[PDB]
Amino acid sequence: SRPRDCLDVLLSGQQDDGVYSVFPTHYPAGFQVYCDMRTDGGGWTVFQRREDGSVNFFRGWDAYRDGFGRLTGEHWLGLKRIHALTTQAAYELHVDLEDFENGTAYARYGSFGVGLFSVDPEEDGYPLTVADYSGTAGDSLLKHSGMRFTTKDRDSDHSENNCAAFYRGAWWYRNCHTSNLNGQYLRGAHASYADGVEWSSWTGWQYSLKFSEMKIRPV
Amino acid sequence: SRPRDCLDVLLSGQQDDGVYSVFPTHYPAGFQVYCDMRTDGGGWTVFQRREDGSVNFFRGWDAYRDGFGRLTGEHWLGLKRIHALTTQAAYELHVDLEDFENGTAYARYGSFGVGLFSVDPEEDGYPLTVADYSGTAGDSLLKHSGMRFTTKDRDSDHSENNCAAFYRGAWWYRNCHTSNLNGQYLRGAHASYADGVEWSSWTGWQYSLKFSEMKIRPV
Amino acid sequence: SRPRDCLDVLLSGQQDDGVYSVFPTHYPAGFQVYCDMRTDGGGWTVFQRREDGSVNFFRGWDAYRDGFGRLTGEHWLGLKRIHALTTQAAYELHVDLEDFENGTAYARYGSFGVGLFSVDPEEDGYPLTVADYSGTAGDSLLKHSGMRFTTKDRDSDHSENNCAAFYRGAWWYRNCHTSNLNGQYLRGAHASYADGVEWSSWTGWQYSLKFSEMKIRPV
Amino acid sequence: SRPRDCLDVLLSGQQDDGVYSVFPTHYPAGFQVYCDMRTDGGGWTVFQRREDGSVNFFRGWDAYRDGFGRLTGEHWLGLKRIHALTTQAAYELHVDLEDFENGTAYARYGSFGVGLFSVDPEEDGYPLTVADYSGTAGDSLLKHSGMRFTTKDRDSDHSENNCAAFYRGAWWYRNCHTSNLNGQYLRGAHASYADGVEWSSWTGWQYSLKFSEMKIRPV
Ligand SMILES: *[C@@H]1O[C@H](CO)[C@@H](O)[C@H](O[C@@H]2O[C@@H](C)[C@@H](O)[C@@H](O)[C@@H]2O)[C@H]1NC(C)=O
Ligand SMILES: *[C@@H]1O[C@H](CO)[C@@H](O)[C@H](O[C@@H]2O[C@@H](C)[C@@H](O)[C@@H](O)[C@@H]2O)[C@H]1NC(C)=O
Ligand SMILES: *[C@@H]1O[C@H](CO)[C@@H](O)[C@H](O[C@@H]2O[C@@H](C)[C@@H](O)[C@@H](O)[C@@H]2O)[C@H]1NC(C)=O
Ligand SMILES: *[C@@H]1O[C@H](CO)[C@@H](O)[C@H](O[C@@H]2O[C@@H](C)[C@@H](O)[C@@H](O)[C@@H]2O)[C@H]1NC(C)=O
Ligand SMILES: CC(=O)N[C@@H]1[C@@H](O)[C@H](O)[C@@H](CO)O[C@H]1O
Ligand SMILES: CC(=O)N[C@@H]1[C@@H](O)[C@H](O)[C@@H](CO)O[C@H]1O
Ligand SMILES: CC(=O)N[C@@H]1[C@@H](O)[C@H](O)[C@@H](CO)O[C@H]1O
Ligand SMILES: CC(=O)N[C@@H]1[C@@H](O)[C@H](O)[C@@H](CO)O[C@H]1O
Ligand SMILES: [Ca+2]
Ligand SMILES: [Ca+2]
Ligand SMILES: [Ca+2]
Ligand SMILES: [Ca+2]
Repeated sequence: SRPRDCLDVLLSGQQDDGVYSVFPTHYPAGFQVYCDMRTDGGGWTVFQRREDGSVNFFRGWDAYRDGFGRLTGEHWLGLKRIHALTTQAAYELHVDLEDFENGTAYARYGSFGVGLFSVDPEEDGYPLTVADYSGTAGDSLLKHSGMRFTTKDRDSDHSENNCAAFYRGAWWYRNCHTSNLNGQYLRGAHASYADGVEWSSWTGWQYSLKFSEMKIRPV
Repeated sequence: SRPRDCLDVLLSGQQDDGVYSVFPTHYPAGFQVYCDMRTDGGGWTVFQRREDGSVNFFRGWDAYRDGFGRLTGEHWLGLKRIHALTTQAAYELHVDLEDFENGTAYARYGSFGVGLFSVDPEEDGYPLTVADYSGTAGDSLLKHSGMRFTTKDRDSDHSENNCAAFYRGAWWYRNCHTSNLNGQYLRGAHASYADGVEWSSWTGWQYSLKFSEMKIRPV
Repeated sequence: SRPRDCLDVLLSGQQDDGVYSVFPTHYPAGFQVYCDMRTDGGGWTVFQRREDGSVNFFRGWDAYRDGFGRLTGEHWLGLKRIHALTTQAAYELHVDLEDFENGTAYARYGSFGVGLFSVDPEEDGYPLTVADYSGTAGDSLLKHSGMRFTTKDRDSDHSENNCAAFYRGAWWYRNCHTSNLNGQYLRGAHASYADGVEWSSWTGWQYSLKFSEMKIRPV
Repeated sequence: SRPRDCLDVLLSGQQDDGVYSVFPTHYPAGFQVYCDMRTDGGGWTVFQRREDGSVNFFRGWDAYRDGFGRLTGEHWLGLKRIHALTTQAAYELHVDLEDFENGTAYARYGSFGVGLFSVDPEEDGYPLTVADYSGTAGDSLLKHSGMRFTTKDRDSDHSENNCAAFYRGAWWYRNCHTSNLNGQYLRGAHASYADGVEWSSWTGWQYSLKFSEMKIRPV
């Protein structure tokens, strides 16, 4: 009756993809999420989806903290929810990607968390833990490990300017990125540099992907 | 001991209309509501009542989010509470209406929700889900399906101006309305256009109804 | 283990006056209170105490909502806590009073609540329910029944000016008062009109009492 | 499954130092802490650590209320968390100290709390309860007993100026201190007066200690 994530939902006998209530250890009010019950046996809690450019992702700090969009479409679950999920157990991250020629690729990370040891994860900038790459998309996240989350209105990156402003996104920017999945929905090849839905190791710095899904499952 | 709504209250053996504590899945602190234990077998959770013009309904965003008035009289339960109720199960909506000549009518909607898949229902504007009309008042809500909630100080409608300002209410306005049950208590026929307690399919756009009650029950 | 008030604390076998954790129905985090386990068999939850003038009571809205002072001395528990207590069951109010000549008196009210049916008790001004006087101090509260709570920075009274500013207190003021137990600690007879710790039916409008305690118990 | 502190964690069979979830009586959402399972049998909940000067401690009121830094390194758990822990039972305080010549000392206090009887511990300034010194570092805290917590942006001390501003820290300042463990990480002997990580009874007023840990355990 109180699953902590989509894997508890699956193991309780819910096999269909869709929206479910989950109740993280330190977020006992709980909230709804999209559960992927198909990928590698299922039990994945979605926290990011791009598929059509219907939702504005060029949002400030409060929106990235609290979440935006709809669970059934393009959304960002919110860093306060991603923190509550990833601190309650050891999670892996799965990233699904699709181009406009219906090509697909994925990146799996054996460890993933946000603000794991932060007393105030919001003040500390929800810093990224990520390690142990495998898959077909190539690694575009390991260089972001240890970076705080940066938005157009709150700069915690390693750049003289604001990486989020410059690359029209919100991410764990260093100086600045190898991945930008919260970037502008520019729809494939673009002249502007690295400011779309980029996964540089698969499609480079001038190709805005059609589809992205970021999702977590206990190791 | 922890009913989720007025139907749980009724099925627990409370048969009297009145104020009860309910505890929605994602609002575990709970809150008090007015329960209608008579209509079509009872178990209806009230979220809106007009009966006398004693309460100001021309209120801003925060008041429509948090609720106002009194459970025993004219009130609005608050969109944060209506969201918590309608996302925890599939609800139907019942609307009771009365004119100043003691005529009555009702509208039943087989599905009703507010912000059903919204990650942040407040930021997303508590959008309306409504379908499957039946009853005697005629349908004045189906055209509002998919619209965000608009107040005098927060415009999310499909109009060049603010529908809430123009029609002195707060509603899931398109451009602008077929219903306005949070409109001014103008007391029957009025010269001003559509800015009273209107249900256009029953009494048209220049008749402010005497009584309205909006209430929900699990399908 | 989760008493809802000081009467649950007493009936659980705690017989000593002092500070205890209580957990009201709609405030499940709970909070600490002073329990009077002596008066008329005990089980009284204190929400107001004056005894020495050590604490400033001439405070604004936020302080009267959230509480101030110390449970072991002069304090105001806070209208958000008094609301959570008095809406969860039917309470009686006991008021103990002492003058500077060690005279004592009390007022008992068979029913007492704050914001009982208010959807947003804070927006609605935590209105007073009180009835059924008995005791030795005389009735100085029944005329306040139905009034909202007024502070120096938030006027909801029936006066052309601010009763809280004028009588240097915070109360369910009409125009303006018969009681002012949150008034200035002026220490007995005073020239200034009605701006001390007044209980007019016992000591009139120019006598600031030495001691007051307001406390509640389920009927 | 719901330990209230690190002693419950230890007695449940967790013997390793590290980060654990705890759930104080009036903070049922819970939070993570560093548990010291070694000192005097173990079961100590850490709330302060200095070890390297990597974290800025010269922070304002909100940061001292909410916490900052990382549980695995330098941090301050936050006065709202320290209040929730120390009001739920009778705690003792242990302070470990180390100089830059690898000398160590400790101070044990048989009673310790923050805002113990405060209705609003934040408004009341999270006042210190401390008594019953023993150990090797000497007593540098008893003179602070009864003082409110003071930061650069919120002065509650007994000084004509702001003790936190003057001594570049945050503490239960009187006029001004015998201890300053949230002071500047100045690294040993310094010319500036008393504005480093000072424990005056061990190393005087011009020696910024290398290491400090403040931690609590039920008496
Ligand atoms: C990519 O997959 C989608 C969804 O499964 C397909 O609809 C696309 O097929 C193309 O578009 C459809 C509507 C139809 O015209 C078909 O003949 C096309 O091949 C598919 N391919 C591309 C290039 O988008
Ligand atoms: C509508 O119903 C109400 C409530 O049941 C009635 O009180 C009204 O009756 C009218 O008003 C009462 C006070 C009395 O004068 C009676 O003779 C009237 O018919 C009733 N009718 C209307 C038109 O409001
Ligand atoms: C009122 O009661 C208090 C507390 O029980 C007493 O202390 C007072 O007694 C008076 O003050 C004490 C200190 C002592 O001087 C005694 O002889 C006095 O009678 C008591 N009376 C008054 C008038 O305050
Ligand atoms: C203090 O303790 C630390 C940690 O246990 C030691 O590393 C220090 O030893 C000194 O530094 C190391 C790196 C090595 O050079 C050794 O030979 C030194 O004695 C130790 N001493 C001091 C003075 O910091
Ligand atoms: C999108 C992005 O961060 N791109 C480049 C990075 O590849 C490059 O190595 C660096 C050199 O300074 O400049 C960054 O802006
Ligand atoms: C109250 C309301 O929305 N009324 C009218 C609507 O019936 C009409 O079809 C439309 C034409 O533009 O103009 C709206 O303002
Ligand atoms: C303290 C207080 O409210 N006193 C008086 C009240 O007794 C009096 O009847 C009234 C007449 O207008 O004026 C009020 O101010
Ligand atoms: C750091 C600190 O508080 N030091 C001194 C204190 O030792 C001294 O007794 C006092 C005299 O006024 O002045 C304080 O500032
Ligand atoms: Ca920068
Ligand atoms: Ca508009
Ligand atoms: Ca007034
Ligand atoms: Ca000062």
